[PDB]
Amino acid sequence: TRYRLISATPSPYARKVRIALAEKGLPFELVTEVPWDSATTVPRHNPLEKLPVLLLPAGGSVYESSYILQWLELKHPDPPLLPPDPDGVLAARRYEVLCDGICDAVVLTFFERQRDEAGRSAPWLARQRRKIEGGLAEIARLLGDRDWTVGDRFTLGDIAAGTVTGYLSVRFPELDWRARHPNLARLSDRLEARPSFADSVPYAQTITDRVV
Amino acid sequence: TRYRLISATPSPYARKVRIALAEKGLPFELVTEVPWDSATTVPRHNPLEKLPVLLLPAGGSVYESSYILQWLELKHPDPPLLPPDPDGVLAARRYEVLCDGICDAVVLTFFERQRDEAGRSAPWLARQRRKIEGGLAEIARLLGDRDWTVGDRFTLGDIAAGTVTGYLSVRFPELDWRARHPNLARLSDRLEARPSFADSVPYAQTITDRVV
Ligand SMILES: N[C@@H](CCC(=O)N[C@@H](CS(=O)(=O)O)C(=O)NCC(=O)O)C(=O)O
Ligand SMILES: N[C@@H](CCC(=O)N[C@@H](CS(=O)(=O)O)C(=O)NCC(=O)O)C(=O)O
Repeated sequence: TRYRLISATPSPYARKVRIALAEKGLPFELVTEVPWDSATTVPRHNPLEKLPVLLLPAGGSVYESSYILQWLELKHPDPPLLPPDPDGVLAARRYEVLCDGICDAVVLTFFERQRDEAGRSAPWLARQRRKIEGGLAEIARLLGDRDWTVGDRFTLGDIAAGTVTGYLSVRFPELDWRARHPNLARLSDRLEARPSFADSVPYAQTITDRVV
Repeated sequence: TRYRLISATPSPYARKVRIALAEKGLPFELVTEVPWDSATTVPRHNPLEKLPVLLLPAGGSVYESSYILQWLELKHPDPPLLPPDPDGVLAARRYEVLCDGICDAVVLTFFERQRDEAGRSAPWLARQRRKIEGGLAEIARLLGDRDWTVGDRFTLGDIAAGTVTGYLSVRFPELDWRARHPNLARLSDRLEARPSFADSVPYAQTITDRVV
């Protein structure tokens, strides 16, 4: 069994999936696209026209990163990325909710800042910034002084925490997350040494087409 | 056991939760707010500053509608809103992914249309519209000629399909979904007669504060 994954170089949503595939020992081909350019092939698979898209070997696709991760956990349960118990499942998923919500607000911010300056909405930017900073502070609070986000070993919660912090350094660089949250700095440094992370570090892509 | 739910009258995300609580026979108090006004209390509970927020009786909260639904399924498994088998779980969740993605694009459209006309982005509007119409067409395709979205009985898939269609009639009224997708029209008519739906129909709220 092998997969193909439509991905973009900065994409945190795709990074979660890339990390999960590697952690589960599932081979895959990375199919890099700019999903904001008219050349993207995402609409052929995802009615929502977003990546990541997991392309299945016998045909069809799975989209929406959190859903792809649930799909992978059911199809390939070993090694697990979630704890076996419901409380642990829910704890890991809460980190993922926060990661995703922060990332959504970062993307909305990025595209607001692509508008002509005169047309940028200060209240919309401020609204999204409260989500970014407040969501991040909550991830840091939940981690506290512990070695792992959930329990005693690597889980989805660590995928989420490491992904969002790595993404902020690319697409919300003004926020000194390492200084405000040294616990996240230390966790990030541990996680970024894992091969799954080291093979998926974000960088900024080039967007050519007009989006806004 | 009883809950309080911070909700807004049009909110499809909150509607899914309101339907689920009622279908599971879980009493709750509806706490209606406009989450776009400065009076909202959502930030006291959700770092992402969104509703729905499920307020727990002994303290704390759960946010993000899909996560709230997963939480409810674990805490209150009977009666179930998901099939017992993994294929059925994944099928129901795919409808929820589509519902949520359509709703996200509707909200972005609504707020773009609140901008001064000269500042509205035609390409951004067009991008979101492809998600709305294409996502809806996929829900209709998946339902096909069957009585229920998933298997032989009411599930989360029906919550998703009925919620998104009811919401489009309020916040994307130009789209004649009943005419293009008579299967969804018929399903909607069945679902809207259920007490859980009939007690949660969306209507437009008043937004006073500037959002964009
Ligand atoms: N909720 C989705 C979000 C995915 C998403 O927004 N992807 C972006 C790319 S990236 O920001 O991750 O770089 C996309 O394809 N956007 C295209 C669009 O929204 O039209 C998920 O979790 O997969
Ligand atoms: N993904 C969230 C979306 C929730 C959401 O966007 N809620 C809106 C209200 S509504 O559109 O449902 O009416 C909100 O609180 N928005 C406030 C904000 O984004 O600042 C979920 O599924 O709960």
